[PDB]
Amino acid sequence: MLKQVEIFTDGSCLGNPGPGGYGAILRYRGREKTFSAGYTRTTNNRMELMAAIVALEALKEHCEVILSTDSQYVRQGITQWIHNWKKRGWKTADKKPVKNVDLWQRLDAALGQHQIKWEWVKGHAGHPENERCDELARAAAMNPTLEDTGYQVEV
Amino acid sequence: MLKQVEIFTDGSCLGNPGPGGYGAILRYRGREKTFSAGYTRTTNNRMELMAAIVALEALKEHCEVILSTDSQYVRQGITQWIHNWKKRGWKTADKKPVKNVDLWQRLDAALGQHQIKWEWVKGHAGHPENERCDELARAAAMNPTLEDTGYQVEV
Ligand SMILES: [Zn+2]
Ligand SMILES: [Zn+2]
Repeated sequence: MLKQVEIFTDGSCLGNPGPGGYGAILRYRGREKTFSAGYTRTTNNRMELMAAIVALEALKEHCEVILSTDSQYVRQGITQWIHNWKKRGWKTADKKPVKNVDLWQRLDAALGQHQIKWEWVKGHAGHPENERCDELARAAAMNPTLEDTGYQVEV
Repeated sequence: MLKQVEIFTDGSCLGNPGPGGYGAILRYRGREKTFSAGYTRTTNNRMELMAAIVALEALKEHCEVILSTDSQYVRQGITQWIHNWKKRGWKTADKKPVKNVDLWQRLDAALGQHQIKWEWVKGHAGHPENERCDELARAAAMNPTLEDTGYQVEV
C-alpha cells in the first residue's frame, strides 16, 4: 500500500472578485504542514482550487490521499465536469475555453500522481482541521501579499 | 412628488451553475405584489439581477424605489463597478466584455427610469419581505420552467 496522507483544504474571498486567500493542511502520521497565501483580487472558487493544488504538489511520492473539503465548486468539478473536459480537449460543449482552466489542469495534473479519496464535508463546523484551514484562508484574505496572475478579470 | 414604492429582491440557485429562481416583491402603500420564475441552468448571481430587473420593469411611471436586497453580488456591482462600466462602455480595463453584461445593462436601463434608494439588508432574520423573496425564489428553483438564454456556459 502507498503512504496514506490526510489533506484538508478551504478557500475564502472577500468579494467576487476581491481579496482572497487559501488554507491547507497536510498531515502524515501526526505531523502537520500548513499552507496559506492571500491574493489582492481573486475568487473564492480559485482559492478553493489553489488550496488543493498546493497541498497535493507538496507530496514527494505516490500517496493514498484523503482530501477533505467543503467546497461545492471543487466537488461539482471533480464529480461532474472533469470527465467531459478531458474528452473535449478542455473546452465547453460550445467549443470555448473553460473557466479557471489554468487551475483545473494544474489540479488534474497533481491528481494523476496519487490515489485520492474525496470526503465532501457539509460545512467546516465540527472538524478541527477544516476549521483551521478556513482560519488561514480568512486571515490570508485579510492580509493579501500576492497577485493572482491567472485570474482573468471579468469586471 | 414621485410615487414611492418598496421593492424587495432575492435569488437562489441549487448549483453553480444549476437550477435557479428569482423572487421579488413590489409594495405601494401597504398593497403587495410578487414576481418569481425558475430557470433550468443558471447562477445565483444572475437570479439576483433578474429579481431587481423584473420588479423595476413592472413600474409604469417614474417612481421613488426603496430597493432592499441582501445580495452581495448586486451590492458589489452597484457600490463599486456600475460607474466604471458605463464610462468604459461595459468592457473591462483589458477591453473585454464584463461578466453578466446582458443583465447588468438591462438592470442599468431599468434603474435609470426611477429615483432609487437602496437598502442593503444583512440577513434573512427580521426581514419578512426579504425572507418571502427567498421563499419565492427557492420555490421557483424547485420548479424551473424557462431557460436562461443569456447564461454563457462556463463548464
Ligand atoms: Zn469552509
Ligand atoms: Zn437572501
